Amino acid sequence: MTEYKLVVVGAGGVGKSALTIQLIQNHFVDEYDPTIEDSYRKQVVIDGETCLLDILDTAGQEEYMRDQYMRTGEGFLCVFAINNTKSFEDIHQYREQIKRVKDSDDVPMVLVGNKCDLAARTVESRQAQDLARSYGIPYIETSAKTRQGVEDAFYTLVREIRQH
Ligand SMILES: Nc1nc2c(ncn2[C@@H]2O[C@H](COP(=O)(O)OP(=O)(O)NP(=O)(O)O)[C@@H](O)[C@H]2O)c(=O)[nH]1
Ligand SMILES: [Ca+2]
Ligand SMILES: [Ca+2]
Ligand SMILES: [Mg+2]
Ligand SMILES: [Mg+2]
Repeated sequence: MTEYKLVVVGAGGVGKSALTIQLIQNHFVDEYDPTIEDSYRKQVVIDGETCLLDILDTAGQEEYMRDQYMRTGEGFLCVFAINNTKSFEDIHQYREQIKRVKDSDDVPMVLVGNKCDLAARTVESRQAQDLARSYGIPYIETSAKTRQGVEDAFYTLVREIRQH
C-alpha cells in the first residue's frame, strides 16, 4: 500500500522524540525521557498518495544495537539543535554511520535544525545550509514545541526517498 521507512537520528536531547510525537500525535512532549528504540506508524496522504509511514525513533545517548535497527531504513532525518553546537558538529558522524549500515554513499537524507523557537542560537542558518549543500540534501529548521516545520521536515524526507 506504499510504505516509507523513516529513521530519526542525532545526538541526545536534540528533540528526535518530540519531533516524531508532534508529527504522529499532535502534542509537545515537555519532559526529557531518553529513548532506547521506539517505533511509530501512521497512514497519511502525501502529494496525493495514500501511504504508510513507519518511523524509527533512535537513541542519541551513547549508553542507550542501533545499527541493526537502522539497517532497514529507506530515509534518514539527521537532527541537531540550533542551540547545541556539539550536536551540529556530530552530524558528520551520524551520516557516516548511516553510510556504513546501508553500504552506500547515496542514501536519502534531510538535515534538520530543531528547537528554532529558542533564542540562544549558536548554529546560524547559513552554516547548516553549507553542510547540507556539501551532502547534496535539503536543510530545514523545525520546532517540536510550536510545530513549525515539523510536517515539512518529514514530508521533505519522503520526497527525497522518491528521488532515489
Ligand atoms: N523549546 C524546545 N524544546 C524542545 C524542542 N524539541 C525538544 N525539546 C525539548 O528537549 C528535551 C529533549 O527532547 P527529546 O525529544 O526527548 O530528545 P531526544 O533527541 O529524543 N533524546 P534521546 O536521544 O535521549 O532520546 C525535552 O525536554 C523536550 O521538551 C523544541 O523544538 N523546542
Ligand atoms: Ca506536553
Ligand atoms: Ca556496512
Ligand atoms: Mg528520544
Ligand atoms: Mg558562530
